[PDB]
Formats: sequence, C-alpha cells, structure tokens
Amino acid sequence: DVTLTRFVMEEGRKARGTGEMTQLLNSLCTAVKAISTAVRKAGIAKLDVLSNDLVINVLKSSFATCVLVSEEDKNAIIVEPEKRGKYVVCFDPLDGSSNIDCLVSIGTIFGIYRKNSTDEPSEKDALQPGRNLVAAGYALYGSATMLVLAMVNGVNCFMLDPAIGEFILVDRDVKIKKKGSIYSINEGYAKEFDPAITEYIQRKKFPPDNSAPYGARYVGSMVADVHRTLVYGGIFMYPANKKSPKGKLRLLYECNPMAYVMEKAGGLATTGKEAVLDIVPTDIHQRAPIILGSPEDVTELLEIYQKHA
Amino acid sequence: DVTLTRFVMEEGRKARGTGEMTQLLNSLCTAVKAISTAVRKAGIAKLDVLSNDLVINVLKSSFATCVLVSEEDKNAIIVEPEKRGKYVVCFDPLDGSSNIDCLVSIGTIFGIYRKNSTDEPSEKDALQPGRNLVAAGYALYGSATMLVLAMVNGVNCFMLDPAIGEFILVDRDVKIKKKGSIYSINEGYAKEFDPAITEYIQRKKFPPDNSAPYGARYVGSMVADVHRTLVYGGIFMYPANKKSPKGKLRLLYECNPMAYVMEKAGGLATTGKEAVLDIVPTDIHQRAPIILGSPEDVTELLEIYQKHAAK
Amino acid sequence: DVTLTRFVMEEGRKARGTGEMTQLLNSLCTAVKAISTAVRKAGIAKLDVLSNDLVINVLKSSFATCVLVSEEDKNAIIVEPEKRGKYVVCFDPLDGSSNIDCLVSIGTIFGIYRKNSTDEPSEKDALQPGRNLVAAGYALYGSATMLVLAMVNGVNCFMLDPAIGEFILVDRDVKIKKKGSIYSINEGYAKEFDPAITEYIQRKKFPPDNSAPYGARYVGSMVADVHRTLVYGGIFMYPANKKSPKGKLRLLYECNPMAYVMEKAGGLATTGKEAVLDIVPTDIHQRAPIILGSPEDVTELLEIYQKHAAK
Amino acid sequence: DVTLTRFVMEEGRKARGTGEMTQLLNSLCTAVKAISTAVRKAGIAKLDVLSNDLVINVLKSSFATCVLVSEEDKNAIIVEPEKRGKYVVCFDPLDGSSNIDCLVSIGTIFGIYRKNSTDEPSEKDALQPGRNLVAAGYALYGSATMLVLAMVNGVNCFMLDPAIGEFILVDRDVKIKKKGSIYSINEGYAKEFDPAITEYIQRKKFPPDNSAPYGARYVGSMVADVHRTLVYGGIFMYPANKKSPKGKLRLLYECNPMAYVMEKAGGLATTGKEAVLDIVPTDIHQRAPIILGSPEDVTELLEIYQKHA
Ligand SMILES: Nc1ncnc2c1ncn2[C@@H]1O[C@H](COP(=O)(O)O)[C@@H](O)[C@H]1O
Ligand SMILES: Nc1ncnc2c1ncn2[C@@H]1O[C@H](COP(=O)(O)O)[C@@H](O)[C@H]1O
Ligand SMILES: Nc1ncnc2c1ncn2[C@@H]1O[C@H](COP(=O)(O)O)[C@@H](O)[C@H]1O
Ligand SMILES: Nc1ncnc2c1ncn2[C@@H]1O[C@H](COP(=O)(O)O)[C@@H](O)[C@H]1O
Ligand SMILES: O=P(O)(O)OC[C@H]1O[C@](O)(CO)[C@@H](O)[C@@H]1O
Ligand SMILES: O=P(O)(O)OC[C@H]1O[C@](O)(CO)[C@@H](O)[C@@H]1O
Ligand SMILES: O=P(O)(O)OC[C@H]1O[C@](O)(CO)[C@@H](O)[C@@H]1O
Ligand SMILES: O=P(O)(O)OC[C@H]1O[C@](O)(CO)[C@@H](O)[C@@H]1O
Ligand SMILES: [Mg+2]
Ligand SMILES: [Mg+2]
Ligand SMILES: [Mg+2]
Ligand SMILES: [Mg+2]
Ligand SMILES: [Mg+2]
Ligand SMILES: [Mg+2]
Ligand SMILES: [Mg+2]
Ligand SMILES: [Mg+2]
Repeated sequence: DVTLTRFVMEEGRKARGTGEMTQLLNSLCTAVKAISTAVRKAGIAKLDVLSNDLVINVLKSSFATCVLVSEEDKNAIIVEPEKRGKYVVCFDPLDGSSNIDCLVSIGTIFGIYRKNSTDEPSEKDALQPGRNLVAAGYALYGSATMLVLAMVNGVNCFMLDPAIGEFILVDRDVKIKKKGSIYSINEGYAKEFDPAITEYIQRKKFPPDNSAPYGARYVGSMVADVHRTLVYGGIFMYPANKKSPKGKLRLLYECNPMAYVMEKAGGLATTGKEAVLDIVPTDIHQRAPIILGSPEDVTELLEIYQKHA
Repeated sequence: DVTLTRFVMEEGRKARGTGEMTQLLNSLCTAVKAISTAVRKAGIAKLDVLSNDLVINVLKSSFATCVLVSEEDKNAIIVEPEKRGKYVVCFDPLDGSSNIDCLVSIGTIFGIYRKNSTDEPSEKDALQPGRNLVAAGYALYGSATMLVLAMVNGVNCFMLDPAIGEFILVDRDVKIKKKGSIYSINEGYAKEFDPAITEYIQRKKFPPDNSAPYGARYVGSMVADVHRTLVYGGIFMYPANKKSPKGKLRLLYECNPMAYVMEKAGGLATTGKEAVLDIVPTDIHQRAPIILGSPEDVTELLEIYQKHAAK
Repeated sequence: DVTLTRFVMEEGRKARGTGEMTQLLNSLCTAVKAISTAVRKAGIAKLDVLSNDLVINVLKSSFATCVLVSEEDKNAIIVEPEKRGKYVVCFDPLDGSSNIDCLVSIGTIFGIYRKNSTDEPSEKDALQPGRNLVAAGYALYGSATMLVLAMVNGVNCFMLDPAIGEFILVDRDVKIKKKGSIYSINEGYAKEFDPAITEYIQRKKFPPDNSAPYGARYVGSMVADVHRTLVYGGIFMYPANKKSPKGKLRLLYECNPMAYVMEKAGGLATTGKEAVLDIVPTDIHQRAPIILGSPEDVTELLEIYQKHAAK
Repeated sequence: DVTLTRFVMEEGRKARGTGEMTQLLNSLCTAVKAISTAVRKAGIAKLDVLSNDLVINVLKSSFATCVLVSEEDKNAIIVEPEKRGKYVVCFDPLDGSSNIDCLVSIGTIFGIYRKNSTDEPSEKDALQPGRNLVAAGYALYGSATMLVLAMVNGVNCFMLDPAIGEFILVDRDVKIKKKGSIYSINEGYAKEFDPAITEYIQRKKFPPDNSAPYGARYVGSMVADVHRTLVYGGIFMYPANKKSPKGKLRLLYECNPMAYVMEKAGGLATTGKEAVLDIVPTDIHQRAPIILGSPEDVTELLEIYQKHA
C-alpha cells in the first residue's frame, strides 16, 4: 500500500528539502510511466526518440535542473535560465536498443547530481565522479514495469501497477547476496578478451575445486542483466576488448548509475583495476569497462587481475 | 487495422471450417490477454498456477477440446463429454520460470492437433509427432505483448494493443533469415557438451574464415530466445547434458510448437540427429534436445554432427 | 466467463450463418472498444468526428457491408464493390452531444438490416421499417462501458472489462419491468406539449389513485435515459414541439434501434399514434416522436391519446 | 502537461506547508484513481463499500488526519493517535447510489477542514461551518474521470489520463457563467414543492417576458448535475419538500463541499433563506435544502422567496 509518491515525499520531509528534488523525482516517475505505456505499445491500433523527448521535457518542467546529458545527444543540454534548478541529470532514455525490435526487456537509467560549480551551468557540471551521486536508478520494461531507486540510505524496488498508474513498494532495502551462481557476459568476444576475463570464464565452467558450474545468462540489455544481478546475485561483465579498448558501456549514464545501485546494495562495481564510482570523467560520452554484482564473485575476478598483475 | 479476431475468422471461412477451431483460437487469445494483464501486475496494489487455470478453463469453455496436456500437470486432462470438441491442445502455460522473479520475458507456448482416433479420448491422442499439428503458437510477454501464430499457410505476428485489448497484425507471412550472426545457448554446461556443440561454439568465437564473431544472447526463457531467433535470425540451442541427458526442453509443449513455427518460417529444428517434428512421443512430458533457427546455421552444426558420426 | 466474442460466434453457428454477419458484430465490437478508450480520454496527456471515422472504417474493413447511414453524414455511404457485403447499417456514432463537454454519459447506437434488393446498393436500401432489423444495439460509455445487443432471440447485456478488452455477459435474456415508477422527459418544452403528454405528466406528479409520484430522471443522452429505462423500468419520452414539430430524435439510428431493443425486452415504443418499428422511412435523416419503456406505462399514455382522439 | 501531483506540490511550496496537507491531497488523488478503475469495472472478467474502504484506508495512511466522516458510517472515525494528523475530512465515497446499477455517472465528494479545537479529536471537530473549509472538491466518473479541486485561490479541473494514471490540468480557473439556460430538479415532487420553487419552475417553462424557456436536465447524481452546472451554467435544486422537511442532501459531505466549489467559482449556494456555507452543523449527517449555480439564476429564485416572505 506504500506508493513511490509517498515514499519520495516522506524522504523529502526528513531531509527537510525545499521540495525541488522531490519535485524532480515525481517528474522522473511520471516520465517513466509515460514511457512504459509507450513501450507496451498502447495505442498501436521512433521509440528511442519518443523516450528522449519525454525525459527531456518532463525534466525541464521540474524546474529542478540546469544541466542534462542524454545518451541521445552529442552535447549537454543547458537549461533556460527561467526553468533552471540545481540538479544535473544523466539519463539513458531507452537502454537496450539492439533488443527493442525483438521485444526483449529494455529500460531507462538515470543519475542525479548536484550543481557543484558556482559558474554558468555547462557540460563540466556533469563530469563529476559517480561517488558524488545524490540519487541513481532505473526502470525496467520487462514482464512487468519496475522502478529501482538508490539513494544514500538504500535501494528500494517499486512495482508499477498500470491499473492506477502508481509504483508500489515491493522490496524494502535491497542487498545483493554475497555470492551468486550466475555469470553475464557476451562470450561472442572470446577471441579478444584479456587474460583475466578468459581465466574467470574457465572457472565458472570448469571450477578447479569441482563445484557446480555457474549458469549463464545474458539478455543483451544492461538494465535487464543488471537487475537480475541485483535480484538473483551473480556477476555482470562488459569488459574492455581489443575491438572496444575502453569498454562499450558509457560512464555517465550506464556505468555510474548502476555502480551506485550495486554498492548501495552491498555489491561491488569495478573496471577490474578501479572502483567505477571513483573515476573522474573527461567526456560526457566516455566509455569504461564494467564488472558488477555479488561482492565475492567480483572480488574473485579482481584477484585474478592482480594475479595477472 | 487487421485484428487477430478478424484474421482467424477470415482464415476459418477460407478453410470452410465449422467454426469449432475458430472458436478455439479466439479462446486461446482471450486467455493470452488475461495472462498478459496478470503478468504486467495490473491490480497488484502464483503466476504459473494462475496462467494454467486460465488456459485450462478457457480451453474447456471453448467446447472445442477433447484432451489437454499442461506442463503443470502430471497427467493429461480429458474434457467432460458435454464440452468435448475434436481438438487436442499441448500447452506450456508460462514458460521461463527462472525469469519470473527477476522480471525478464516469459510467455505461453501452445500446439494444436486434431483427434487421430475413433476411441475414448485419452493421453494417447496427445502422442502425435509435431508434423501432425494444425497450428503452433507463442505469446511473448516482453517489452510489449506479442502473439505469434503458425498454420499450414505461414507465420504471422500480432502485437497486443493493451489500450483496446486487440492483437494487430504487424508482420505478415514471416520468413527467418537464411543465415544469422547471433548464437543462443547456455554455456554453463560446457564441461558437459558433446564434441559437435563444442566445436560449433569455438567456431562462433574463432571463425576459421576470419570474419566477425557471432554475438551471444541467452535470456533464459525459451519464448524470448526463440522469438529473437525468428526475427533477427541466428541460432538457438539447448543440447543434452549430464543433469539432463535427453535434453531439458519438453517435446510436446516446448520443442514441437517452436519447431513448427520455425519451419513454417523457412527455418530448421533438429535434435542433432533428426527433425524434432518427426519424433513420435511416448510420454506427454518427454524431453528432447533442440537446435533451431536459420537454415545455414543449423545446417553448419548438422554437418559437424555428421562429420563426427562419419569418423 | 462468457465473452461477447464467444456469444456471437456461437449464435452465428446455431443460425448456420456464413460468418459475414458474425464478422460484422466482431467489427462493431472492436470499434466500440476503440471509441470507449478515446471517450475515457486515454492518451490525452473532435470526439464526434473520431467516433464516426472509426465506425465507417471498421464497418468497411468488415467486408460485410453494402450501405451505411451516419447521423454525421448528409448522404448514405455506398461501400466500394471489392468490400461489399449483404448488410446495411444505420448508426449514430456518438449520441448525446450536449453532454460531451460536461462529461455526462454518451454512447453509440446501431441498427442492422439485410439488403432487400437485387439492384445497385443505394440509399433506398436503408429505408426499411424498424420491424425489418436483424439486430439493434447500443454501447453506453457511462460509469462503466456496456454494450447491449438485441436479436430475434432476445436482449443481452455485456460489460466491458477494460483490463482485457473483452465484453462479458452480465445480464441474460433481459426483460423490462411491466410497470415502473420513473418518468424521463425534457419538461422545458412544456409550453409546447400536446394535451395528452401534459395530462400524463400531471398524472405522474399528482396520481389520481393517491399513490407515490413517479421520480423524474433525464440525463440528456438518449443512450443513458433509455438504458436506465430498460434496467429500472419506467418510461422515456421525446414528443413533438414547436422547434421540432415532428419530434427531435431520428427514426433510423435513434428511434428504430432503441424501439427494437425495447420490444425484444417485452416493452413498447410508440410515436403516440403508431408503433415506431412500423413507420416506413422516406428520408434517412427523418425524425419521429418517441415514447418507450414498460408496457403499462406506455399503454397508460396511449390511452390518454386515444381518449383525446375519441372526443 | 501540468499534472495534479505537480500542481498540488507547488501550491504546497507557496503556502510553505509542512507537507502534511500536500501529502493528504496526493493520498486523496490516489484513492480516487483506485475508485475510478473499480467503477469502470476493470477486472470484472459491493461498489459503495469498496469505495469507502479505500477512502478510509488511504486517508489514514496520509498521517494527515484525525477525524473522518463518511456518508457510509453512523459515527465519526477518530484516527489512532499514531496516525493522527491535523485535518478533518468529510467525504461521500460514492455519490449517486440510485444510479450505480444503470451505469449512470457517479462520483466522490470531499471536504477538508483544519482541527480547530485543542482537545481530544471527536465528532464535533467536523461540525464546522462550510465557510471554514480549507479545500473541497469532487471526482466525476462520467464518460471520462475528472477531479475538480477548490481551494482559496480558485477552482481547477484535472482530467484523469487513465493511460499513465495522472490527472492533467484542463481548466485553469473555473468561473461559472453569470446566467444559464438549464435548470435541474426532480420534478417528481411537484405536489410537495413550496410556493417559491413552484413559481420558479413556471418561469423556466413559461417565461413571463416571453423569452426562450430553460432546458431541463437531471441526471440524478448530485455530482453529475452539479458538475454540469459549473461547466454549462444554470441552476441545481434539491429543495426541502413535505416528505423531506429539511431537504435530502447532507450538509457535511454533499451540500458544503459543492457550495464551496460554487462560490469559489463566482456562483451562489443557498438554502433559499441562507447561504449554505454559513450554517452551523448540529449533526454529522444533517440534511439541508440546497440551490446552487449561476449567480443570476439563484438570485432570481431568492427574490421569489423573499417575495413569498
Ligand atoms: N525527496 C527526497 N528524497 C531524499 N532526499 C532528499 C529529497 N529531497 C531533498 N533531499 C536531500 O536534501 C537535499 C536538498 O533537497 P532540495 O532542497 O529539495 O533540493 C538533496 O540534495 C537531498 O540530498
Ligand atoms: N480459423 C481457422 N484458421 C485456419 N484453419 C482453419 C480454421 N478453422 C478451420 N480450419 C481448417 O479446417 C479444419 C476444420 O475446422 P473446424 O470445422 O473448425 O474443426 C481445421 O482443422 C483447419 O485446418
Ligand atoms: N452471429 C450471428 N448471430 C445471430 N444470427 C446470425 C449470426 N450470423 C448469422 N445469423 C443469422 O443468419 C443469417 C445469415 O447470416 P450470414 O451468413 O452471416 O449473412 C443472418 O441474417 C442472421 O439472421
Ligand atoms: N498542497 C497545498 N496546497 C494548497 N495549500 C496548502 C498546501 N499545503 C499547505 N497549504 C496551506 O498551508 C496550510 C499548512 O499546511 P501543512 O503544514 O501542510 O498542514 C494549510 O492549511 C493550507 O492552507
Ligand atoms: O551486443 P553487445 O556488445 O553485447 O552489447 C550489449 C549492450 O549494449 C548496450 O545496448 C549498450 O548500447 C547495452 O544496453 C547492452 O548491455
Ligand atoms: O536455465 P537453463 O538450464 O539454461 O534452462 C533454461 C530453459 O528453462 C526453461 O524454463 C525450460 O524449463 C526454458 O524456458 C528455458 O529455455
Ligand atoms: O436537449 P434536448 O432537446 O432535451 O434533446 C436531448 C436529445 O438530444 C439528442 O442528443 C439527440 O440529438 C439525444 O441524445 C438526447 O436524447
Ligand atoms: O431521487 P432523488 O430524490 O431526486 O435523489 C437524487 C439525489 O439523491 C442522492 O443520491 C443522495 O443520496 C444524490 O446523489 C442525488 O442528487
Ligand atoms: Mg538510450
Ligand atoms: Mg544504454
Ligand atoms: Mg508453466
Ligand atoms: Mg516452458
Ligand atoms: Mg454522433
Ligand atoms: Mg444521437
Ligand atoms: Mg456515498
Ligand atoms: Mg451522496
């Protein structure tokens, strides 16, 4: 019976916020419901772009933002002085484009930052390390629509009841299991994996200790593979290959938001040499290898890396 | 503008049917919508058991049914005499159990067969090779809901407009791509694959012709991985392993209906040694290893198998 | 559990129909859902024109239609030859215009007739007395959406479950109450009523038998006031006045279909001098005064009319 | 593009409210959407009571109330000390019961009050005159679902987009037309009307000045007849008859909330001798004759009354 609006509103009162951030989040939610309806093809009797147009618009109207970065735009959107609020938002309107046409789960990922600089708003305002995130999360358009919000005191999962257009709290304080039995990677790149990644895979299939082999799962949508990682445990890997030197997934709105959710839930997120949330961005569309999930599974792979010095 | 309701009514007419089989499809459709709405969690403020009850119940009220086989039931279900029809229906009420809790795509699989017999309806009526199907179909509850239906005439895809509860033809007389670039399998069983499967995988990662490697995709729900296979091309496979020697997927309401759809769409479906559609089942819950998808992809693998048997 | 889709398919079968007319109902249903969703303002974040386009378009794609008459069109619409069927359809796409803006109940009225002729389909095919209808029906977009359908066999009501886009039988073989207690008319035209209507009203407020006065109800939408009349009993009336001498409501897609439903349900429908169903129209947009509802109520009024003509 | 949540939230920030009232209104809205879905019979493949159970529950959880009065309960609901907020709410969960079964428009009416007394919460806390209302309004389940909210600075109309479960602002600052051409009453009681009511009707049908006669309309649901009055202008009348000496409609949750909406929109609401909002309630289920709508139409009838001294 507890709804996202009420949760968000409450959290607003504790913090003693002025109402801007709350406003922002209500706005986000609404955009998410408008995308969910669109993705379930209501009125079917473009998608990548509809999404973006929605997140941009509803965000601007929140009067809570000053800088926007979307995976759909070369340049940072600087907001009109008259709609200008204090937050910097980095979103991925519709994540999982390769999966759109085959009807497989796709999502929306976001990250909220606070204007640090005291100068005119600009792209550098979104080049803050993931560690500075105030809020981060995602909406999965799967069998059902779900919004996962992460904030300092934890990760919570709200189910969208499309009947009355309300997200309902379904999981109180998500924590990922210490150790899982599922691995996610696209193994199509085997020929260009680095030595650590290569050795890790072998262990998941031929465990030296003779334990059960991990199961494999890779939806092809970061948002779906990641959500499963949070919920079932296990590991997700989009490492840097020879064809994609710096990884494929993008730091600001794909790597950072999900890293934050992972740690806030007791998991880890690393590039293999460094915590993702600690990297200082040099480009709003930068890419960075990513490995995330159960603390023990990630740690194991890190040990292989240092072992490969 | 062409609704599924319209499509089936027209098809039944062109076939000069008595409407029983047309009723059947309508009922299967109504159930799909019902299952969809529940899966999307409308009214939230077990999913497998509900799906099953809906199908069993709808199929009975159809008055088109004589025998039913659910993956949810130890034994076939024989329809009471006042409600009997000439049709046998093999269904998997909700496929992709491992993905339910994590909100990934899941679906409903179905296959339909005419009674082959004069005698009291029994289990035996359900033990017909996939080649004998009248229609095979799957509903996918993914980003959007899709119902795919295959009949002697071809494969068609309909999207569910949840705004009006209607399925709308979106892709007509669908044909799978001859050769793809995406391979779908659970590599976790690697230690247990046979030499052919193993050789094949290596070949998707390290192509001898030095071309670009196939990309990998494996949702975990046979309805999801198969649908993508139909629409993007490529190949899907769930071969035999230790835990399941004979394959995991079930012949009657998993392999057969998908192999039917896949072949109507100009694709292949093999266990590795024979055509899935030609196996004569002897147990309604029988399992079978399966390889399906684009012709050149399954063929390449079949050649690896033949190459090993030939040695 | 009995859907409208199922009901019509079964009915068509029992009638041994070729399915054309069955297709027609399906198409009318699909349109109703479509109109409903628009009326409920889904996707908001002209209603009369949209309704019309939907119906005209759906009815044509049905391939069951030869001629169409819309209250929205100056002239009958003749269906192109490749899409022709044997059916003539008189419809009012959205009834209750005065109530649209204020969000009160509005609906869609329809009547269906077989072509009576050998000759090129024309307007003339639509000029058949209401007695000649195969089916008459109305969808009410009120608190909930309801589709009422009447055929030679009776009147049935189906509720729209918008969760699954399906109409569900809720009231079967409906029969209007013999005598009611609610009278429905626009008393604003009082200065212009004829002596009978006037006497009658006075009689509902000051009953000579000293019983309790009928209560008054008048929504302004003929679909709303008629539906209530069918379900609670009582009487509805829109007689002749100065601004409309011949009555306001239209014979073909307002009076006729409602009189058909009302009679199948054991009720009456008169202009005051004759049965609405028996008038032979001579203009597709012709008007007629109407009195309908419970038998004893319309009869009481008819007696007042006869009593004046007799003097 | 402006939603009820954002409007309500904003108004919250101007007033510099602590968030309780805002919370309350978000709660109300949600209850209203849950009733709308129920009334459109979603899941049909009791109503009077479902409604009440919803309004009670969601209101209690708002933590914004201390006293509730529903047309469905003999006694005032006094809220548990631990969920106790400062507001007193008077609602009519589902108005138009006689109309439920025939599918004709029905609604939900509410009125919000502020705890005046400093003693233990009790029924007297809801016996405040309508004039003290802080907020009042209604939700009409018609062809479409609409929420009309009235508050000190005006009346606004929000359309419920059932697609994404959001009310959308559709009318900025409602004002009723000075004069209408529609009258609403149940004329079935003609034999027990008082002289003023009787004479008024005659004028609407046989205007002495020979002008056009008013049209008649009476849905049978206060919420529908009243909403039409607001939107098209004209008059609505549920006068006291001989069979119902004090009127039928009830002061706290039927007469008062709609009076407030009417005045706040430039119209009038009277019992024929007195402004409705000025009556001091002596019972939570009291009844009081009501006449409301266009200022000129109501005033005309008042003149007949004083003329009938
Ligand atoms: N709705 C909310 N939920 C959680 N934290 C919030 C909320 N509103 C404000 N805060 C915290 O308080 C700060 C000030 O909020 P504001 O004045 O609304 O910008 C934010 O940076 C948050 O860290
Ligand atoms: N709706 C339909 N779509 C496709 N084929 C049909 C349909 N109805 C009947 N048929 C064909 O005609 C046969 C007899 O149908 P029935 O009389 O409905 O049992 C079926 O087994 C179908 O192969
Ligand atoms: N779905 C149906 N419901 C009721 N009667 C029908 C139906 N279909 C056909 N009939 C009866 O059979 C006649 C021939 O129908 P058709 O062959 O569909 O044009 C119609 O005019 C109806 O009176
Ligand atoms: N959301 C709101 N909209 C309009 N007025 C409000 C709102 N919140 C508070 N107010 C006004 O400010 C007072 C204090 O609100 P609160 O502290 O939230 O109880 C209320 O009695 C209202 O008169
Ligand atoms: O096909 P690949 O290289 O495995 O890419 C999969 C990834 O691509 C993305 O679409 C990034 O564009 C992610 O959403 C997903 O995780
Ligand atoms: O999890 P595994 O062993 O890879 O098997 C996955 C398969 O399980 C199934 O649920 C069959 O039971 C299929 O839907 C899916 O393809
Ligand atoms: O407003 P009036 O003149 O009372 O007429 C009301 C009638 O108008 C109509 O809209 C006919 O045009 C009917 O739906 C309704 O019964
Ligand atoms: O049938 P009557 O006496 O005109 O009552 C109509 C009124 O009754 C009520 O239902 C009050 O219970 C109102 O909603 C409506 O305005
Ligand atoms: Mg994107
Ligand atoms: Mg992305
Ligand atoms: Mg199942
Ligand atoms: Mg299955
Ligand atoms: Mg119209
Ligand atoms: Mg009309
Ligand atoms: Mg009530
Ligand atoms: Mg009431």
